[PDB]
Amino acid sequence: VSESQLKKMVSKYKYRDLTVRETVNVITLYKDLKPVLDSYVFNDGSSRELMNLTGTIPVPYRGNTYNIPICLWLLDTYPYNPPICFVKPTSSMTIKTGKHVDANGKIYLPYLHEWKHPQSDLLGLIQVMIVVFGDEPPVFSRP
Repeated sequence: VSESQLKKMVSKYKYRDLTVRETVNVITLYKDLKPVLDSYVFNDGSSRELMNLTGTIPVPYRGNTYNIPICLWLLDTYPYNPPICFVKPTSSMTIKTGKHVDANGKIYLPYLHEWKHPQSDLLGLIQVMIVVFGDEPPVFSRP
């Protein structure tokens, strides 16, 4: 959470200061997102220790605010490749599938599709997600 501890976590990232700068900003703006270092399993079959920003973001829907649980995986080429993003329901939630969310909870957005540094960043991504999810919540928890 301190810049210095963040900089150690991302010690094998290609663009470290760029990764850390945006990370510090996301976690200051979104106090319920936290940087964790965890193994990400690719389709190629192999694993990688990568930094994940994980926790919840606040989403207004029909006049109330919901804490929607997400995961934002940063590739070691961050910021030049978009993060890989998931909704993360708890055992007492369901994923609600749609245009922007598949049954594994993976997120699909023009913002991700059009990602280009430096015009695209995590702050702008999160805001897009808030607009999309406030219009169509990707997790359900009640009838």
